[PDB]
Amino acid sequence: SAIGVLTSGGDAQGMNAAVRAVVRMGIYVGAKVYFIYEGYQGMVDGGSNIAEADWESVSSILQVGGTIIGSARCQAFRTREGRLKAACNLLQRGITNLCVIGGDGSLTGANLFRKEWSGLLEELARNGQIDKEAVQKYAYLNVVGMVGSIDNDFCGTDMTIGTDSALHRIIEVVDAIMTTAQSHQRTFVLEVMGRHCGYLALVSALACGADWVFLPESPPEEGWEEQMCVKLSENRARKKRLNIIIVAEGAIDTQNKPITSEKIKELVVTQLGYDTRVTILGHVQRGGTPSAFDRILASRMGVEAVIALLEATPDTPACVVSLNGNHAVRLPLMECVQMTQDVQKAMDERRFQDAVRLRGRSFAGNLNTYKRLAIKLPDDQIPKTNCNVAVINVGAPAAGMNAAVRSAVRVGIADGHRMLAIYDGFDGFAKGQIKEIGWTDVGGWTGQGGSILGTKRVLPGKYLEEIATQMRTHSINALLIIGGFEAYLGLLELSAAREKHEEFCVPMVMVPATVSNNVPGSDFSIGADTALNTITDTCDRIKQSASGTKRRVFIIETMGGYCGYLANMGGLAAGADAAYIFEEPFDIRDLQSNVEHLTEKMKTTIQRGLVLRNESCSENYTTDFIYQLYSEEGKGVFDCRKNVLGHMQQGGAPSPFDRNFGTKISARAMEWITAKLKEARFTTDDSICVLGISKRNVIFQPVAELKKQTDFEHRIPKEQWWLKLRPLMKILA
Amino acid sequence: SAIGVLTSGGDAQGMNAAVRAVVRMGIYVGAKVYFIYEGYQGMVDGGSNIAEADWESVSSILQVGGTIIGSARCQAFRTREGRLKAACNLLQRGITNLCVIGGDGSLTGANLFRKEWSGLLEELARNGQIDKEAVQKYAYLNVVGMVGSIDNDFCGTDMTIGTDSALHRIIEVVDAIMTTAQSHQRTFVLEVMGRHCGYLALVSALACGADWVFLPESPPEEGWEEQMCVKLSENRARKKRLNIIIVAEGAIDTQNKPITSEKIKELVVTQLGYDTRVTILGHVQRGGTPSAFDRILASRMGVEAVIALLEATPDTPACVVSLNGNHAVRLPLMECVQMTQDVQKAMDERRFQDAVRLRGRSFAGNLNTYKRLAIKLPDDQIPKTNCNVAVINVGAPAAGMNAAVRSAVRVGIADGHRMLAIYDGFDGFAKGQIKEIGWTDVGGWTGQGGSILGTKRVLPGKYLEEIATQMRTHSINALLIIGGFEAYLGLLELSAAREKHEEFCVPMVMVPATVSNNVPGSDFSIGADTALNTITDTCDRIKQSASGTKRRVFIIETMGGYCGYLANMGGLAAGADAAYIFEEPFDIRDLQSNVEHLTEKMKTTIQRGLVLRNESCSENYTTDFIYQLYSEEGKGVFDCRKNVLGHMQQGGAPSPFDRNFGTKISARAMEWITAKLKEAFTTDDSICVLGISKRNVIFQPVAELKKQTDFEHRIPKEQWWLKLRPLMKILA
Amino acid sequence: AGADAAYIFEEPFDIRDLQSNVEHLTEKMKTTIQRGLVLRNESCSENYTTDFIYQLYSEEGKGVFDCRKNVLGHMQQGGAPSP
Ligand SMILES: Nc1ncnc2c1ncn2[C@@H]1O[C@H](COP(=O)(O)OP(=O)(O)OP(=O)(O)O)[C@@H](O)[C@H]1O
Ligand SMILES: Nc1ncnc2c1ncn2[C@@H]1O[C@H](COP(=O)(O)OP(=O)(O)OP(=O)(O)O)[C@@H](O)[C@H]1O
Repeated sequence: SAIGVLTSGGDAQGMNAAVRAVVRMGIYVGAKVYFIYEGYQGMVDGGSNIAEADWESVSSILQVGGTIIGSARCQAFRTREGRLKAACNLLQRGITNLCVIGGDGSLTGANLFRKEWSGLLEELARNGQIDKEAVQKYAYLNVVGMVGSIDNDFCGTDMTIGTDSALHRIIEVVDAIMTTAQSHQRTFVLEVMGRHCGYLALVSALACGADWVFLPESPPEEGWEEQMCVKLSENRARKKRLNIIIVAEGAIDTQNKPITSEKIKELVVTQLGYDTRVTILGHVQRGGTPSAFDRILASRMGVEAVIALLEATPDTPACVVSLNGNHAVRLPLMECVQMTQDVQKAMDERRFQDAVRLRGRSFAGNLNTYKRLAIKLPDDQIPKTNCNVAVINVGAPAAGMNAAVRSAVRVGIADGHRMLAIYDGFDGFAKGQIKEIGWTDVGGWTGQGGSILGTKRVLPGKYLEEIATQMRTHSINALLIIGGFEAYLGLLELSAAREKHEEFCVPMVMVPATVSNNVPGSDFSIGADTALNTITDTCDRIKQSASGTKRRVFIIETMGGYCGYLANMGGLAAGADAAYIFEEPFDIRDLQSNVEHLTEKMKTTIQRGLVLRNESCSENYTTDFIYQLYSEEGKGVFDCRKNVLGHMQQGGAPSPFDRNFGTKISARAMEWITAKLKEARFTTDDSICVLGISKRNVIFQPVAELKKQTDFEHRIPKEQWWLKLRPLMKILA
Repeated sequence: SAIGVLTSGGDAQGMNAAVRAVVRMGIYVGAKVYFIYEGYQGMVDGGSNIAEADWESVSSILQVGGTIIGSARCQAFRTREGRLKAACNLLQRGITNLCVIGGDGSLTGANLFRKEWSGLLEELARNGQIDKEAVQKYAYLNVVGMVGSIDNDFCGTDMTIGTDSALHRIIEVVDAIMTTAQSHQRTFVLEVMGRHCGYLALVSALACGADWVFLPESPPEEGWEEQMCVKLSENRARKKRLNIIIVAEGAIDTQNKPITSEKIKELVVTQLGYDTRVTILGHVQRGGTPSAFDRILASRMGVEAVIALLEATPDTPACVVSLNGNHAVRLPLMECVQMTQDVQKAMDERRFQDAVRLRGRSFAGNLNTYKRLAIKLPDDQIPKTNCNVAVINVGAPAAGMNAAVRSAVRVGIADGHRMLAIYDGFDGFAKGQIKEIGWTDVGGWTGQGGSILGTKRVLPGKYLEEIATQMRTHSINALLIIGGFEAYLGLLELSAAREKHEEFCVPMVMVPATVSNNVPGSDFSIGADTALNTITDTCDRIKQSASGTKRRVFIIETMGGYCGYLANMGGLAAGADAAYIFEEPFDIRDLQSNVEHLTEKMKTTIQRGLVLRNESCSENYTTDFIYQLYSEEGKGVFDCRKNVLGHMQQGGAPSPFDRNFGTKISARAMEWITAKLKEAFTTDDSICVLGISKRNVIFQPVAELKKQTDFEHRIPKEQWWLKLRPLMKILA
Repeated sequence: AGADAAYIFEEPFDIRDLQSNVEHLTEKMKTTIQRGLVLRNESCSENYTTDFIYQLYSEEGKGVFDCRKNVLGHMQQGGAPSP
C-alpha cells in the first residue's frame, strides 16, 4: 500500500532523521510514501499538504533540528468534522498506513482516530466516497507511532527522540555558565523544561554534578530549605566557588504548590546572603542539531516503524515503536497512552513514590545515584570497614573517565572505605604514585574531559613484583579500573599472577572506557558517544563549508583500532554513503561498486558523497588507497578530499551520555566491591570481572568467561551487537 | 621591580589569557609577578589574597572562560577606608606596579586610586607606614589597565577583550533557535547585554541579519511601533518563516524611558497576532571558551601591558593598553575614563547623535550598514541608474562569502542598480550562468557557510572571449568579486585584456575571502577567523589528550598553503610550543633547540607539548620528518603522535567576525562601485583590491600590488603578523 | 665504494652525528672532490629512515650541494654468484 508520515506536537531534535528513515525504508520496500505537512492540520486541509516523497526529498534533513515538514497544534482534528475531512483526504490518495511522529497527545489523537476510522461509514452516508471504497480502504487503518519529545515523557519508551539533544543544549549552557560563576562566586538557579516530567532536570543535575535539583515526581520533603542552605554553606566552607541549582518548570513541594526559581533565589539571598542569578533556558532546549544518539535512535525507529506497518494485519492493534534495552519493540498504543496519564494522576493525588515507580526503574536509578553523590552524611554517621579501595585509569584517555572516578570515590567514601587514587595507570602503580583521595578532591570532575589521574596503555605483567609491593605497602583491599581493552588485559594478567602474589587475591572490577567501544563484555564504553558526536559534528561542518559546486566526495578516517563501532555508527548519524570496517571484509569489487553507485548519485541533485574508513579496517586498502581509487574513477564526475580526524575524537568535554554512563556504572561497580568486602571477617574467577552493558541490563562477567568471547589478535569482541545494523546504512543512503 | 595583576568587574572571556601573558612576559623580562585574587577585594583584604605566580601557575588557563584568580564587585574599594587598606597591603609586599584587567568602572577606580595614591600621607599620619616608605614606595604608583569586557564599553579601545567570545555565545543561541522557529512562524525577541553600551546588540543584529534592533545610543524615533510592525508583516508576505528582534538591556526611546523585551512581545502579539517568545540570554554571554580572536587579543595586550609598566617612569601618566588599527598603543587612562563618561552624559542629555560619534567611527559603521541591509525603501522611492552590477565568487569556498553577496546585492539594489548573480566563478561566467538577483533572494544568507552562488579556482585568461561576450549580452556595467588569491589573479588578467576587449573597461573591485589570509593588499580575509576558531578548538582537545597521557607531544599539520597566518595565529591561540611556517626559515639547529626546550619542560608538571607545522613550510622537513626527529630525541622523556588536520579545519558556518567582515567590507565595495558609475574608458585605478591596511580600509590598484606580491608561493611579501613571532616562544 | 658514511644498526647514531657528517661533506665541497656518497643499512633506525637522511642532507646542503636517493632493492641477491 501507501504510507503517510507526519510530525505533530512540540518539536524534538531527530524528527527529521525519523522522517528520512521512514521515507527511505518505505521506498526501499517498494511502498509509496507521502509527506503530510503541518501535523494533523495538513491532513485536514488535504490538497498540496499531502505530497509524495522521493529519495531526494529527505536528503540534508538528517543533521537539522525541528521538522522540515512542520508540526501544528490542530484543533479541527479534535472534532469529528475535522477527522472526517482527514479520512477523506487520506482515502483520496489511498493512504491507510499512517506513521505519526510526535508526543503524548499527538499519539493520543492517533489512537482515537484508529478507533473511529469506521467513520468512513459516515462519509458513505454523504457524498464522501464510493460504497466499495468503504470496503477496499477498509476499516483497516494501520497506525504506528514514534515518540518525538525532549521530555522522556511517554511510558512505553526507555528513550524518546530528542532527549539527548536537549540535554546537550542544557549542559552546553551549564558548562558555559560555570566559568562566570567561579569568577564572582555566584549561585545559579537554572530553569529547565519538564512541566510534568522531571527526567530532563534529573539527568542534567547528574551530568553537571549539580548541588540541588527539583523534580515534580520527587518533591523536596519538608525542612529542605534549611537542609539545602546547610549544603550550600558547606560548599563555601569547602571553598567551592559556585553552586548550580537545577529546577524543573513544574517543580513542586509535597502539597503541589509550585517551587519557582525566583523563590529559590530569594531563599538563598535571604538566608545565606550569596550573590545569586536565575536563568530561564527556554526554547533553546528544542534547538540546535540532533546529537548522534538521537539521529541513530530516530533512524532505527523509522525503519522499525515501516516494518511494523507492513507486518501489521487488521487484527494487530496500533503500536508505538521503541528501543528498550537497545532492541526495537512494538508496544500497544492504547495501553501506552493510558500509563502516561496515570503518572500525572499519581502526582495530582500526592502519591509521589508511585509517580517515580511509574516512570520506571532507570528513573529511580538516576535519582538515587544523584543523591549519593550530591549529599554526604557527616563522618559520624558513616561508620564502616577499614578497607582501602583504589581507583585507576588504564588505556588511552576517554571522555567520562573523570566522572567515573568522581563517582567511585564518593560512593566508596559514602560506603565508608578509604579511597586511594592511583596515578598514571600501571606506570604510576609500579612507581608507587599513590595518594588517598577524598570527597572534595573529586568536586567539579563530572564535566572534565581527559584523565586527571592520568592514563597509560602499559600493561602490568612486567611490573608484577613492583605492583604487588605497592599493594602491600598501601594495604590495598580492592581495585577499580576504569579503562579500555588494556584494562581487560591487565585483569587477566593479575588474575594469573594471583598464585605467585597473594596481594592480588582481592576483588577487582573494571568499567569500560575507550572511544573505540572494543571492550569485551559491554555493548557500550565510556567516551564513544563523545567521539560519535565529534565525528558527526565534523561532518556537519564539512557539508556546511563549500556548499555550492558540490561534486565532491570526502574520505574520512576514524579511530577505533580494529573496532568498527565509531566508523559504522558515525556513518549512520552522518548519513554516510559508505563505512568501511574490519568486521565486514570488502574486496576491490565492493569498492568499485560503491564508486559506480556514487557516480550515478552525481546525476541526481544530491551531488555530494561521504565515505568513512575505520583506521585498521584493511592493511592494503588504506585511507590513501581509497582516496586514490575514488579520485581516479571519479575523474569526469567528482573529486575528493581526505581528512584523518585524529586524536580530537577523544573529546573536549564528555557528552552528557558519557558523563552519566561514567557516573552510574562506576557507582554500580563500587556497590559490588563493598558487597564483596563485606563477605570477609576469598579468590576465584568471580572476584575479577568486567561490569558492562549486555542488552537489557548491566552484568558482572568474570574475565575467565570472556576469553572465549574475545578476539585477542585484533583486540575486539567476537560478537558485537551493532553489526545487525549494517543493512541500514545502505538502505538509508 | 614587582608587578601585581588582578581581574575586576564583569568577567570576560580572555581574561585568563591576559593574566597568562602578564605572568609569562613579566617573568620572561625577569620581574616577579603576584596574583591579586578577587579583584579589588583581594587587594583590600591582603594576606594570602596576594601570592607570587610561577610559570606553571598560568598553564591550562588560556582556553578557559572567566578568571582563575577571580573578579568581585568590591564596594569597599569605593570608599577611602577601603582604598587606604589596599595601599597598605600593596606596600606591605612592595608592589607599586599594578596591572588591572577589567571594565568600565574597574578602570575608573584604578584611575581614582592612582590620583589618591598620596593617601600614603594619611597612612603615615597613623601607624600605617614608616616615614621613609612614603618616599621609597613613592607617590610613584605605576598603573597600566586592560579592558576586559564583553560590552566594548571603553573609549580608548577599538575592541575590548571578551566581545568576540560573547558574540559567539549570542550567535550560537540565535543559530540554535532558528531551527525551532521553523515550525509555525515564531517571532523571537532576545535580550542581550549592554546596560549602557549598544555595541554587542548592534553587532549581533548585524551577524544574524536581525529584523530590528534596539540600542541605547540610537533610539527608535517616534512612530517606530507602526514602522516595525509594517516590516514584520512585509516579512510574512515575503514568506520569511521567522523574525528575530535584538534588544539591549538598556534600550530606550528618545525620552530615555526603557524599552523592555516584554513590551515588544506585547506590541507584536497585540498588533500582528504572531506567536512570540522572549529569551533573556543572561550570563551565558560571559560563559564558554575564549574565541581565537579574544585569546590572541588578550595575549597581545598582556605582553604590551607588561612592557608599558617597565618603560614607565614617575613622569609617565597611567595608561590603558589597546589595539587600535591592529597596533598596540598606550592611551592616557584619565582621559579615557573621562571620554567614556561623556558618552553616558550625551545619552542622559538626549544628544544621541553625539553619543554615536563619541563611540567612534566603527560604531557608526556597524549601525549605518545594519540599516541599509535591514530596511528597504519601496521601489518608488529608490530611483537611480540603469546600471547592471554583477557579483561573483572566485577561489576555494570561504565562510562569509554568502554574507558578502547578501550585502553587495542589497546595497546595490538600495543604490538602485540591477544586481546580477554570476554562478560557479569564472566557469559559470564563461558558460553564461548569469541571472538577476533581488533583495529577498539573499534573505537568510548572513549565517550560511560555503558559497551558494558557487566558487571555482579557475582563472579567466583562457575564456576572455567567451566572458567578454557575456558582459556584452548582459550589459554588465561593473563587477564585484569576492574571493581569494585566484580572484586577484583574475583582476590582473582582465586588466591586461582591456585593450583587446572594451567590455572589461568598467570598474572592478575585489574583497578578500579565503581561509588562508593570503590575498595581497589586506591584513585580513573573510573566513580566516572561522578556521582559526576550528583549529583552536581542535588543538584544545589535542592538549587535553596529551595531558591525560602525559609525556606526549603532538605534531599537527595546518592549512594555509605557503601562508603561515593560520599556523602562527592558531599556535598563539592554542598555546602551542612551536609553529613552523614558510615565512621563517628554520634549520636542523632550530628544530633541535625546540626539542631540547620541550625536554626540559617535561621536568616541570606541564608534561605535554604541542607543535604546529604549516603544510607547505618546507619541502624537506615534512610533518613526518619532524615527528621522527622529536620521537627519536625524546626517547627517554616523551613520545609523539601526529595528526594531519586536512581541509576540514576550515570549519562550517562562518564565525560572527567573518559574517560582519563579509557584510561590512562588501558594502564599502559597492559604495565605491556606485560612486565610480555616477562619475559617468578606464585606468589602473578602476581595478582594485579593497583590503584592510593597518588603521583603515583602502582601495589599492592591482598594478600597485604586483611588486608587493610573491607570485611563486601566492602570498604577500610583507605580512603584518610576522612581528608577533617572538610571542609564541615567550608565552609558551 | 669509498663511502663518506655508512649508517648501521650496530653503531647507534643521533642527530648530532648526522649534522656532523653533513658539516664534514659541506667542507669537503670546498676541496676538488665535490661528490659524496652515504650508505644506510635498511633497518639501522626506525625514525632516521632513508628519506629522513635524504631530507636532512638536502636541506643543510642547500647552498653547497644536492642529493639523490636510490634504494638498491632485490638486485643485490645477484645475477650470477661471484666466484
Ligand atoms: N484527544 C485527542 N483527540 C484528537 N486529537 C488530538 C487529541 N489530543 C491531541 N490531538 C491532536 O494532537 C495534536 C498535538 O497534541 P499536543 O498539543 O498534546 O502535542 P504533544 O507533543 O503530544 O504534547 P504533550 O507531550 O504535552 O501531550 C493536537 O494539536 C491535536 O490536533
Ligand atoms: N568609581 C569607582 N571608584 C572606585 N572603584 C570603582 C569605581 N567604579 C567601579 N569600581 C570598582 O570596580 C568594581 C565594579 O566594576 P563594575 O561593576 O563597574 O564592572 P566593570 O566590569 O569594570 O564595568 P562594566 O560595568 O561596564 O562592565 C567595584 O567593585 C569597584 O571595586
